[PDB]
Amino acid sequence: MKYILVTGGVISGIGKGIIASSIGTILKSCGLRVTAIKIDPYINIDAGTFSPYEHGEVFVLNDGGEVDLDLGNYERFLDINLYKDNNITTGKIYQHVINKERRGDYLGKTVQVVPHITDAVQEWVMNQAKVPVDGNKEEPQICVIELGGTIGDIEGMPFVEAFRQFQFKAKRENFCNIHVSLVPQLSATGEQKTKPTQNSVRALRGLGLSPDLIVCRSSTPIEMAVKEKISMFCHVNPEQVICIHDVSSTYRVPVLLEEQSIVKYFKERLHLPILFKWRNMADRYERLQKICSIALVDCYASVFKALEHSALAINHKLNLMYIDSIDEAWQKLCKADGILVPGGFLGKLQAISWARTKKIPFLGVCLGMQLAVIEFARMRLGIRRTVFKTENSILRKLYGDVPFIEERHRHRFEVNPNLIKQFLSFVGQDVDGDRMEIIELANHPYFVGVQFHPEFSSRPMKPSPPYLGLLLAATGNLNAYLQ
Amino acid sequence: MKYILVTGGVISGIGKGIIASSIGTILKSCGLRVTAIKIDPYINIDAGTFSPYEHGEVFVLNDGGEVDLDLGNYERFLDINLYKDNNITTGKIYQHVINKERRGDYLGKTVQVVPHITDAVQEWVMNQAKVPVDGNKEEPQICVIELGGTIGDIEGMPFVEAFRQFQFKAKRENFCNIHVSLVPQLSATGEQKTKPTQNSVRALRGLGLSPDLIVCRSSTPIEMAVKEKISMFCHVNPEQVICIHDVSSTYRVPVLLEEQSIVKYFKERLHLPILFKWRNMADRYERLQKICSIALVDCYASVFKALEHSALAINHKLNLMYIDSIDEAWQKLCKADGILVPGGFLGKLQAISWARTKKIPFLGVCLGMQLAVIEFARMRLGIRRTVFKTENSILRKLYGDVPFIEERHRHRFEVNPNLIKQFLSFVGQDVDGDRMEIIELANHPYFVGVQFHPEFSSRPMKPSPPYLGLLLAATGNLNAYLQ
Amino acid sequence: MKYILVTGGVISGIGKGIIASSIGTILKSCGLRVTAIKIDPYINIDAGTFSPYEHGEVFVLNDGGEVDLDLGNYERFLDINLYKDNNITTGKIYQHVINKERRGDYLGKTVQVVPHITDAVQEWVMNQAKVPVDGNKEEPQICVIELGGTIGDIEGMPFVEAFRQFQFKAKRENFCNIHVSLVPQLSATGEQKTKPTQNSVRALRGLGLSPDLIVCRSSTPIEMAVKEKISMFCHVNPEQVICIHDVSSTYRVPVLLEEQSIVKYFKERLHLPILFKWRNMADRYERLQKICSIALVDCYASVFKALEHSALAINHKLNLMYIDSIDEAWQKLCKADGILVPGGFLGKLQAISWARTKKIPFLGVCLGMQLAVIEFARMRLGIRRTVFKTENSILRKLYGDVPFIEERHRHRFEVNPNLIKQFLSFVGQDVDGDRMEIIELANHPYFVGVQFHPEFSSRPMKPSPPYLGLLLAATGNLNAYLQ
Amino acid sequence: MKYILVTGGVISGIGKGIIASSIGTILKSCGLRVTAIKIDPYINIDAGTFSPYEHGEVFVLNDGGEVDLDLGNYERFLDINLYKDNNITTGKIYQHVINKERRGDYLGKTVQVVPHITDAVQEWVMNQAKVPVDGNKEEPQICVIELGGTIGDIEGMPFVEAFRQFQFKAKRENFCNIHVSLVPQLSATGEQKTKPTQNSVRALRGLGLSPDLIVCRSSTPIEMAVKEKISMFCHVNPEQVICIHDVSSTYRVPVLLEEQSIVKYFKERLHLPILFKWRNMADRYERLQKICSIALVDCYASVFKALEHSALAINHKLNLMYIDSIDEAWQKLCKADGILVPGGFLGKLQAISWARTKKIPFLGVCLGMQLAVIEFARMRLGIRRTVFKTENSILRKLYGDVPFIEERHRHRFEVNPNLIKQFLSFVGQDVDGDRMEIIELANHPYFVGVQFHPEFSSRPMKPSPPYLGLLLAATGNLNAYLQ
Ligand SMILES: CCOc1cncc(-c2ccc(C(=O)NC3(c4csc(NS(=O)(=O)C5CC5)n4)CC3)nc2)n1
Ligand SMILES: CCOc1cncc(-c2ccc(C(=O)NC3(c4csc(NS(=O)(=O)C5CC5)n4)CC3)nc2)n1
Ligand SMILES: NC(=O)CC[C@H](N)C(=O)O
Ligand SMILES: NC(=O)CC[C@H](N)C(=O)O
Ligand SMILES: NC(=O)CC[C@H](N)C(=O)O
Ligand SMILES: NC(=O)CC[C@H](N)C(=O)O
Ligand SMILES: [Mg+2]
Ligand SMILES: [Mg+2]
Ligand SMILES: [Mg+2]
Ligand SMILES: [Mg+2]
Repeated sequence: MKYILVTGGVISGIGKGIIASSIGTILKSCGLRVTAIKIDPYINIDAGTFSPYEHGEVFVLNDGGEVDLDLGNYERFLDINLYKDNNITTGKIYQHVINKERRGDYLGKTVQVVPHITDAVQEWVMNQAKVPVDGNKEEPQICVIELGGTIGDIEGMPFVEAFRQFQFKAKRENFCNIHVSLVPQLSATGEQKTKPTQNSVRALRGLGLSPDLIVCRSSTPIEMAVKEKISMFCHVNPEQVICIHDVSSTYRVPVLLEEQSIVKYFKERLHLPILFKWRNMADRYERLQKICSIALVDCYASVFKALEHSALAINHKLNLMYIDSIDEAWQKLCKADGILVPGGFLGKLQAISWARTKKIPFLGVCLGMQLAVIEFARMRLGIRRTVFKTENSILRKLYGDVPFIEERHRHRFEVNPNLIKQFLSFVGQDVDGDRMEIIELANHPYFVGVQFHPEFSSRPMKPSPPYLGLLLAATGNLNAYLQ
Repeated sequence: MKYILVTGGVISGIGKGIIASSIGTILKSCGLRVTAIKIDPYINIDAGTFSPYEHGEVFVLNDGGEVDLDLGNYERFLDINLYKDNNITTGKIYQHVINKERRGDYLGKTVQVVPHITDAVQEWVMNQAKVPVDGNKEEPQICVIELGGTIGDIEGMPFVEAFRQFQFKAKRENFCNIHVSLVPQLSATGEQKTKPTQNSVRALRGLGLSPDLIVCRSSTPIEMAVKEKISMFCHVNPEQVICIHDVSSTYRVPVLLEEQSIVKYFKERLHLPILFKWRNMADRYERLQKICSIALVDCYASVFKALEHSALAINHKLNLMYIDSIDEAWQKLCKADGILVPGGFLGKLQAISWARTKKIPFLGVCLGMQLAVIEFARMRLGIRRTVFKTENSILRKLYGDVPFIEERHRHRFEVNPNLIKQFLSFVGQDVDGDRMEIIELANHPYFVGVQFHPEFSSRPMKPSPPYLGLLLAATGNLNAYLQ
Repeated sequence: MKYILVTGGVISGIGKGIIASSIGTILKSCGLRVTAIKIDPYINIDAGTFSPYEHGEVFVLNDGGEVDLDLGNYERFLDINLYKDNNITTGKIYQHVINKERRGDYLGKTVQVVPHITDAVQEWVMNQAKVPVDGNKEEPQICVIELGGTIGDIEGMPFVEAFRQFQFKAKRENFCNIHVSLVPQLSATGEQKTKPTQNSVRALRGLGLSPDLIVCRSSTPIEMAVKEKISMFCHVNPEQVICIHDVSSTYRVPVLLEEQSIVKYFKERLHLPILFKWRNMADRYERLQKICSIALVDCYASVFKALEHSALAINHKLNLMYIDSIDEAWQKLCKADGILVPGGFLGKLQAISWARTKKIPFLGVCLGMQLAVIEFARMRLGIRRTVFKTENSILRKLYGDVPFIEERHRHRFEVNPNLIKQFLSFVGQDVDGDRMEIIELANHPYFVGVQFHPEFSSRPMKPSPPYLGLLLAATGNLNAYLQ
Repeated sequence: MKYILVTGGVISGIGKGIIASSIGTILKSCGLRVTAIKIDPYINIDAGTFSPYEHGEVFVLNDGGEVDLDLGNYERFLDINLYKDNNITTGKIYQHVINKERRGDYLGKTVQVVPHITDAVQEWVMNQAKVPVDGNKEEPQICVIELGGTIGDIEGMPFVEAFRQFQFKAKRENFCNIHVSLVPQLSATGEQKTKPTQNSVRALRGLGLSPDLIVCRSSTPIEMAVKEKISMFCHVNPEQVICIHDVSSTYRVPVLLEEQSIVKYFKERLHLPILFKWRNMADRYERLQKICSIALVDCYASVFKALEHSALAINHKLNLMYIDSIDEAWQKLCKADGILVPGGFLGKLQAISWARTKKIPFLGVCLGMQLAVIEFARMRLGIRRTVFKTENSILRKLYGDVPFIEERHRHRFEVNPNLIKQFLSFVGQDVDGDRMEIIELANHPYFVGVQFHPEFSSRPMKPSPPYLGLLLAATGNLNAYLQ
């Protein structure tokens, strides 16, 4: 397989996942099947224990893997459905090697980082790259590997040592390395400074990799004097120093990479047999004039992404108003064209009662369904089939008249079957008939609650129907859309 | 507690365990209760899976812990009985942190090397230092920590980062660091070279520790010009550059440290409220003239140590003749004053039949008992009580007429109770009466087989009685000793 | 002496010279005599060969030393007059050691970086610290050492190794180290990132120094979560993590350091026997409402500084309009309340003829005098005495009626004595009577040309009289000031 | 040109100069013209100020360059005559860059290590490689560059950064790097340890070079297990891990490199168009049985080398007896078959009077001529012509009847012309006729004194005639040789 490593310098928040997902959809537009793997140097096995404040939201995969949001970036850009072992962590690898040792698999030899941990990294990366992650059983051609962290962090040292070796245990034709680095710009002078990138490239080069591309992220476009310094002190040609500045949307980030000629570079380097939508969506986004104000009652990234897909599909700008549910909160809730009550693991019941009584559009997700059932009366993890109990339901029209949907669940509580006879219609259930998994309130333009998280299914080309329904309702257009 | 870290430079085989055990028995001679901990940066949990070729023999603790031989050095020097958690490994610590993560104990925070692994190291080192490892319930005063590896190995980086912090999270009065480094000597010139030590001290200093002592190990004593270079370039006073050269025995290594004044240094530095035997045993060893040639039919370190304790106790030099049992082997076996058949997990039966028929003294250990029972006819891990079935047995006289002994076992097979009635006397058994655990053959000066490993119980001050019995028999003196 | 090292991390432009000059005037306000030294790791001996585009302007000292502008920051803040050896460069030190070697002074020993270059650094820093740099012959108490560059640059490695040693070859009471580091703030999130500071502190700690203060420079004030990360990962208490954000003026930067409590820290640490103006000037600067627009026809730093001193002294804001003299340039020159033609080594004659014919206030400096003499008709380095040829001159009134002034020259051409009889009055000359060094044109509110650079004499408390005269004339107030 | 860099690891004394000179004479035997350059990271310009105790003897070049002894190794192996700029030092390069700065040659730009010092290294290495250093005006094909020091020393960092760049600013076909590293062997076990080499290769790889060959120097030949560890952890094939053990003579070191196949490696790598004497001389040296005991009254390396060339040419082993001239010294001087009084800058007169009165063979060099003239009565640097005053002189027969010789001088005193008329024959003089430069005493088998140092002219294939004459006289064979 062809491998593209993406390493970070200076600071992690520079958008490496957006770079990695961008070069993935570029190569996908060039007809190549692209896998992705994320390395997270954290010792946590899965993100199921994380707070959404730490590493952003917990993204859920079809197999029930709970991971950080950058796997959702890979899904949303590439239109792939990842498996849990496309997340590599230090915890997963050290536990593997430890469990191999206790089986005797290392044949009485001393286990140590080089070779055994570095070989575990290589074995994992070789094998999960070969796994069909598009719906085609046809084995992938490229695997993009985001090495999370910044090079120089001690946690990341096993992985760069593995990738150093993986150059030599492959071929140059089959392995390239992107370094994404910050070029800070001083407020006093406008002077863009190269010294972080120079020092970070020196560290990466000290660890036996080298930049095949340097990707400057910067506030303003980098001047030629700054690119000359980088190409000199980082020992890479001008064509190999790429600038991504602040732009309107993530839709524009692939387009900058075309304009900086990465496909010529990867064609030459990786010996490859080689957008429209990305320009169209970027150009749309810059030309949005109508506003939809949704009350949301990186902690809710896929939620926001799904709304913005939906918003762009109806040529509205989203004015997303985040509201802490313990609560100007009610002022925001007055100019709410829709209420979105997302998931979590009580004060949300304010907004649900408001939405119900004032007939303001409502989407409840997970907890929002449970609370809506409770309000009206006053782990199941990964992909499951939810069957519709009628065809007279708004979500069934939105999903295209299909008798069931398959969506990603993450919940440990459910509605009691014995109490549903006290009743708001329960419109979707599990195949067992026990759990109700979708509610719709009929005396309302759009008040639906779903047990599942349809966010994780959202992609720009196909907005999440429960989130689309909300934005259609919030602009009156639902009555048109179903007609 | 007071802590003494011992770090290695250049190469691991320089005797750091002998330095650490030496400064331990020095401080014990000064009346201080000394704990020891060994850090092994290997990812192996326990040494139970190791080949005796890799890391030397597998030493067995009373609690059933299977560890590398350097814990046996701590036991043999200090006369302490260690617990399995006095061995720290990367595997034990990473598995701890991983299992804490899966319990939720890190409260939805991202686990990473600093802090979480470094804190696990500190927590472990604080708590196992406080554990009474002498028979006194009186909590220890000093803990010697051998950091295995060489500083600069990637495996060791979590530990030095932990110890960097442990300086600051303690007091200077409570933490010192020994650096043991090679001073290589060129064959062409006799020139002793300081550059390895300078470079290794620079690495240690780059990792936020510093030498409080530099211990040069060297072939010849270091000249003053060499010590001046080290004290300049390593930024430490002349009194803090100690030389241990090649000497006769490990018995002399504490004595060099007295003569290089470490007790004055530790009194001043560690604010401490402060040998004979070590000189006596060293002086004896240099004056040994009689030879005992034992056929042994670092893989057998505690075995060799136990023989040399026994040999010194009868003022003989041991000419230990190692013989691969698949086999000049029979030439060695002809000048064998005793056969020692140690443990392992078939060709040994040559030497046992030889020993039986020619009346040459025999000690069989573990496998050697099983094979001796088999020859005459032609896991249970850690401390167990073995009871004697008579008082007319040579081992019972050797052990001082006691009705039982408590010795360290490591075996998964045993003699069949149903077949013992076919019978060589079975002299010791388990308390259950099922397993026979000691045999003696009566028509022989000394042919005993034991299931246990009495090596691990050997200390210079009290030689292992089965090994002593062998050397007494091999010199005729057994008939005198029992009389 | 007490020493304060100031090291940089991430990027050089963060204002380390302003930090170093700030802590200097703080300690001066506490009654201490403060020396300053700047280390520039460049191999250039002097700045006399530099372009003003590279390292900013060439600042000129009284002794004829041509240095970078940060020595001018030390003069302007502290009111000291530095000597050329208060600039240390790699070139000056390597040439010293080389010339010592060629004299035989190293006694046939091999010269190498440690010790000989590192000792040369220490010898220089010890001795130039002791030099009275205030007008008091009373030896200094503190020496602030700005280590230019960023720690991690190869050029700077001799100096940090010297300062590592200088800790130990002094006392902790006599040596502290400030680390100034960038905390970058992401545009997408507002998230302030600590990873550069953590990595730069790790480098500094790897080189055997440590931060006694960490000074974050940042766009916004740092949040407490960001300071907690820094105090944890950089192993320094919260009180030792100082935040300097973007503020109105350099006048406010000492005031932030008071408010972050550096005097308590230095009192405790350095065992010291311990502003108004800085607050007053900061508060004035923020309250400026009147504008003076001067046409200037970091390349002209002391010029801009001298104007802003003058502007603040008449409570006007300076709208400094820089104009490339080869040239909207004439649009700027129309709204010029004064023309300033600075020095350099032809198109400037446009602005001088304009200024002369339209009676718009003019200051010509060096080249501007020479060009003004030429227009009307159509090295001498460091402090020299210029004598006035009358008392009926505007500059003599401005300088306080004194018959001569002593100002800093830097010119290789001068007016021909034989041609002055063709004449615009020549008002000041050298003591030799040969060179005319000041001109005034009488038929004009203010058209003066001076050979010297009176910028380098400017300090906030005493604005440069030729620059003050310009701003008084540009606001009509000159007629009042002389009256 | 093709370039071969030779870097050191662990310790400098491992024989890198002998490796570099060996691969030079290998490639010379393959018909290639080989230049050599030595980098000495010392700041000393020339070795003229060195003590012979520090860096060994001061070797003198034809151009009057005074250098360390490793340039003499290049001359003695390759039969080249080096120029002073074939020695590169930090002092020579920093002074070059400094002097360029003061000429304005860097065009007002800031001088710093990268690029300017690194470019100076490259410029020097490119240009002195092209200089004909054989007597052929035909430009060289290979330049061997010994990088002195050990990689990891701060002094050497400019040079490895230069060579990192010089890979890329050349081609792989034109640049290879040898790493010479110590494999220490423990006395206790015979275990050969790879960890120094692994750590030193990691440092070299961190500095952006990599071993193309790893040359282990070792006491015993390295076992295959040790070479497997090195080829794994240093990431180089088995064929690229070469072992040079302790051997009889330097003559055998090329032969080991043939037997380890370096010519196949350099043919493949460097794309080259490709001994006897070295085997013959090695085999002779091992078979020497007759002894010649010379009293010498690395400080005298070329002297010892010249004696051993001479000794091998008459199939005697040299028993060189070094005697401190202030002085068992006279016991050595009794069994002296010849006295050698070398140069230096008084007690030597004991041995000269002894040699004269007892008719024991004498060679006086420089000071030894001056002292011999003084005893009988009781800078001029580099190549000069010395003319013979007769053909009835022993040195003229030894040098092959030639009327003059050209030999390397290094003296500041000479014999007074006015006093020679008081006279021992003065046999050779300068062309000016002023200085007497050779004496011979007639009433003696061999008592000659020379002003020059004929050591520096010695090569195995052509022994230095004054040193040959001594050893012939000391074995009676002079009377045969002249006949
Ligand atoms: C190297 C990165 O450099 C830069 C430079 N400048 C700006 C940004 C930037 C970063 C994040 C965002 C963002 O999150 N925007 C939103 C959105 C809608 S759709 C989607 N992404 S998506 O569904 O995964 C699929 C389409 C790809 N994002 C509205 C929420 N917008 C801009 N990134
Ligand atoms: C750690 C630095 O952090 C920050 C944070 N925020 C802002 C700044 C900042 C940097 C430079 C400037 C500046 O140059 N301002 C001017 C001026 C007038 S007088 C003088 N300096 S001076 O004469 O040497 C003597 C008084 C000290 N400067 C107008 C030209 N103003 C603000 N620096
Ligand atoms: N995913 C969620 O929103 C969780 C909802 C609720 N706490 C449950 O466990 O069902
Ligand atoms: N410790 C040993 O010598 C092992 C003996 C034998 N293999 C057993 O398991 O009993
Ligand atoms: N300092 C300057 O402005 C230089 C002016 C002019 N070039 C001279 O040398 O006199
Ligand atoms: N080269 C030497 O032996 C020096 C001899 C003597 N000191 C001189 O200067 O002539
Ligand atoms: Mg973070
Ligand atoms: Mg080993
Ligand atoms: Mg710069
Ligand atoms: Mg040396």
